[PDB]
Amino acid sequence: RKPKTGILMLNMGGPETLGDVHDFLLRLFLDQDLMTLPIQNKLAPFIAKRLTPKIQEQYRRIGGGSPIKIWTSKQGEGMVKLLDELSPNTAPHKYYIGFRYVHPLTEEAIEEMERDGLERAIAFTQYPQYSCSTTGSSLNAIYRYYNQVGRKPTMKWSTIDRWPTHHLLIQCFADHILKELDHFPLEKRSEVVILFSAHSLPMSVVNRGDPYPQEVSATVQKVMERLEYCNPYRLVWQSKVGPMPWLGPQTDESIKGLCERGRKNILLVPIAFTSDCIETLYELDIEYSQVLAKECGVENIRRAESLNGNPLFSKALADLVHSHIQSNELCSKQLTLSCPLCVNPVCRETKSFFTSQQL
Amino acid sequence: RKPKTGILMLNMGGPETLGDVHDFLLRLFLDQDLMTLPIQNKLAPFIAKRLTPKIQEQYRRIGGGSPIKIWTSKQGEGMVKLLDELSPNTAPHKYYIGFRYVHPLTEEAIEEMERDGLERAIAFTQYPQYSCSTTGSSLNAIYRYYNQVGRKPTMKWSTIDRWPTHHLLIQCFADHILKELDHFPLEKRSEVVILFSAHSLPMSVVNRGDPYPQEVSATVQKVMERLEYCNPYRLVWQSKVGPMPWLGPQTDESIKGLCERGRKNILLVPIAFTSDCIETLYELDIEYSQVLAKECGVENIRRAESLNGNPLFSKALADLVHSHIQSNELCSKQLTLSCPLCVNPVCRETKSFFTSQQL
Ligand SMILES: C[C@H](CCC(=O)O)[C@H]1CC[C@H]2[C@@H]3[C@H](O)C[C@@H]4C[C@H](O)CC[C@]4(C)[C@H]3C[C@H](O)[C@]12C
Ligand SMILES: C[C@H](CCC(=O)O)[C@H]1CC[C@H]2[C@@H]3[C@H](O)C[C@@H]4C[C@H](O)CC[C@]4(C)[C@H]3C[C@H](O)[C@]12C
Ligand SMILES: C[C@H](CCC(=O)O)[C@H]1CC[C@H]2[C@@H]3[C@H](O)C[C@@H]4C[C@H](O)CC[C@]4(C)[C@H]3C[C@H](O)[C@]12C
Ligand SMILES: C[C@H](CCC(=O)O)[C@H]1CC[C@H]2[C@@H]3[C@H](O)C[C@@H]4C[C@H](O)CC[C@]4(C)[C@H]3C[C@H](O)[C@]12C
Ligand SMILES: C[C@H](CCC(=O)O)[C@H]1CC[C@H]2[C@@H]3[C@H](O)C[C@@H]4C[C@H](O)CC[C@]4(C)[C@H]3C[C@H](O)[C@]12C
Ligand SMILES: C[C@H](CCC(=O)O)[C@H]1CC[C@H]2[C@@H]3[C@H](O)C[C@@H]4C[C@H](O)CC[C@]4(C)[C@H]3C[C@H](O)[C@]12C
Ligand code: FES
Ligand code: FES
Repeated sequence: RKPKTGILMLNMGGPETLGDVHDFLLRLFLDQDLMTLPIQNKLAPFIAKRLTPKIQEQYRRIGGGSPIKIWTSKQGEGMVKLLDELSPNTAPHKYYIGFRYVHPLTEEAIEEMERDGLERAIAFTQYPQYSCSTTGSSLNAIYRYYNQVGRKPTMKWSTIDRWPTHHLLIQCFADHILKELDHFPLEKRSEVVILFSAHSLPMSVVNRGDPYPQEVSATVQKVMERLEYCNPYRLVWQSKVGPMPWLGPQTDESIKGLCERGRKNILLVPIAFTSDCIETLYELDIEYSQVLAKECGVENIRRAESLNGNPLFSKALADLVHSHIQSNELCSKQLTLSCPLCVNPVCRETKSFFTSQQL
Repeated sequence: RKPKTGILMLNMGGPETLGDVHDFLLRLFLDQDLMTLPIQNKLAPFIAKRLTPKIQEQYRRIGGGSPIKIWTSKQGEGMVKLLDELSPNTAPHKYYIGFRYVHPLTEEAIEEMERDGLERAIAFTQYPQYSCSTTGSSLNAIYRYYNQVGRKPTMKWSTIDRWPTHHLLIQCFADHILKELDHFPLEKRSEVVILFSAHSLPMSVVNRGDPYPQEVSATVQKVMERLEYCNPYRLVWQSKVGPMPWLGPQTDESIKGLCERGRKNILLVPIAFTSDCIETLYELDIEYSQVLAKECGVENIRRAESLNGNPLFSKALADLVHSHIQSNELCSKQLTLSCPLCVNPVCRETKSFFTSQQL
């Protein structure tokens, strides 16, 4: 009955209520792995306070908070139930949520796992495609926790640091895309253009060698092959903020561009998220699909449902862990190679932390 | 006996001798599809002249000329030999080379195809990954040829505008990668880091929605899957020129970056080319693998052999054409969707030229 194998589900997380917004932003602006700011300890809390109002408003517009925890929990539960049957030898299994900027924090999760006296610990990022700013930071967090708690782990660690083309993940996306195409007016099904939308990155991060763009592109190709290229598409990027150069084309500008050129039936696909979040419920659904779409005279714009509670996604999670345990993988081969132009000394240390694990 | 089906092999081409360098550049700077310059008719010849000496020197350093035509010819021959046996209904088959900036020019080829009284004409781009500046411009040249010659085609046209993941193309790359790995000292085989190198694009082109990046990424993923992720990798871009922002990371900077970070065994892979060219024999082999490599302290840097005369590549070409004929494809579904921010009015017209083709 005592938990044996723990599955740490890593994700950035999102504020559950409006009151959680400020601290969310604060923890984020204090993360060196994500950004280096002048007098950061002073500006971090300041920027957080000045952005809180506007960000609280965005969450109010979607109902008052982020559903990430809810969806993550349901996905974890399904995953566990399947693992206890798939791998009796490693059962019982228990999932732990390790959010990067909100409770339960990555550090609180690890602390709970250590107290539960697990034998095996698996860092399972929830970002199918790897980015040093997301999965990397989350993995860095695990290494720093021990390096700071002044004591070696009491569990055997390993990590599933990426999984951009897992067949069940691809199937989930393909299934959701198809059912959504069925929602368009019959007369426009074939005319529908698919815009796969992933989170954009500043060009400064892309240019240092971030793995993200290339992996996201792989997921896209995999999904389209499964769809037998029934509709034309383009991979675009959303969430750019600030005046600096980011990887484009931008999702909003692409939507507007398509309309001005006669392609008024668009299908958006949140290809790099596993559940609804502010990026889908507000940015894509309200900001672009309601406001922008109107001004551009779109005829039909829809978004494929987020993976959320699809039972197939949980199976995907279970299959990944199961196959990870069976192969004795400590981490992907990809993690053993840091960005050619990486300037963060912790990246190499985090890699070694995992590649060096006993077992 | 007389040719029935003609396969137009499209490629930019390269100057065969140092003397061909000037006109090569001249034709290129005069292509509106590739770039728009102020007083272009006056500047094109001027720029061509000022770059000629440096570019001629580059070709001198690799032996005095570009091997693109020789390799294209051999590949076309193998393709035809196979098609005459694979698709008897469409035989005899004949291949025609349509270089965009050197003889035989795309226009000269079409002219010859007409004169041969072919029944079927297939525009077969030799760029597996689609870019509006390469395949797009080449397809644009075909539409413009008829629109300016004031006459409708006398052959039924169609196009294989892309093939980033054809399984035989993938095996060819995977095969050349493996045998190149066998050339590294055994002790360092597993330490080898793979740098897939593709031609970079200016961000202005990337941001308007160019299909290139995403498709190149697909080829990389497929190849790595076939290699079962034996070595870690990163997709980088070469050939940036000028001071404007281009899509990185840059191949030269990545090589240098890897070295100063302790990864001194590098394998370069020209993932977006089908034969050797100045980009491989000079840029990668001399500029990077000899000069840059020396100054950086590399232990071992090699480059997977270009597809060139590999019989499997010819097979790939033949099967692509075969399947294309069997399915009645006029063009890919992707060609029916122009870039969201396309500003070239001819792109839409070229697309219609193919989608509206009789039969
Ligand atoms: C200089 C630094 C960016 C450094 C870099 O990576 O080049 C930027 C990032 C966020 C900026 C701050 C945020 O925009 C918040 C404030 C905005 C005000 O207009 C100036 C002060 C202000 C406090 C800015 C100071 C400075 O320009 C910051 C700190
Ligand atoms: C740009 C960066 C990712 C960089 C990278 O991948 O290298 C992402 C990670 C988390 C993001 C931030 C978080 O989502 C929190 C804020 C969300 C707001 O909608 C925009 C500002 C906001 C402050 C975001 C700015 C930017 O998009 C961040 C900082
Ligand atoms: C827009 C916001 C400041 C808002 C404000 O002044 O109220 C600032 C604060 C910190 C900034 C980020 C950090 O400077 C880190 C990154 C710096 C890059 O040059 C752009 C992306 C980058 C991710 C920035 C995006 C954006 O401009 C941020 C998120
Ligand atoms: C202005 C234009 C780029 C416009 C654009 O992309 O927005 C650039 C493209 C190529 C440039 C030219 C080429 O670099 C060749 C010449 C270089 C000299 O240093 C200036 C004149 C010169 C003749 C340049 C004039 C101008 O800056 C040009 C014509
Ligand atoms: C940048 C452009 C592709 C743009 C795009 O994909 O949109 C490519 C296509 C052909 C290229 C040019 C041709 O290769 C001819 C020249 C080759 C030299 O090594 C650099 C200058 C040179 C003049 C190249 C400049 C640039 O890289 C070009 C113009
Ligand atoms: C470098 C070369 C001029 C060389 C010279 O004057 O000696 C110039 C001439 C035309 C330029 C190109 C054209 O301006 C078209 C493109 C403009 C984009 O802003 C950069 C890429 C882009 C493809 C340019 C690359 C490069 O700067 C070129 C090729
Ligand atoms: S920034 Fe990518 S490994 Fe360090
Ligand atoms: S520039 Fe891409 S279709 Fe016109």
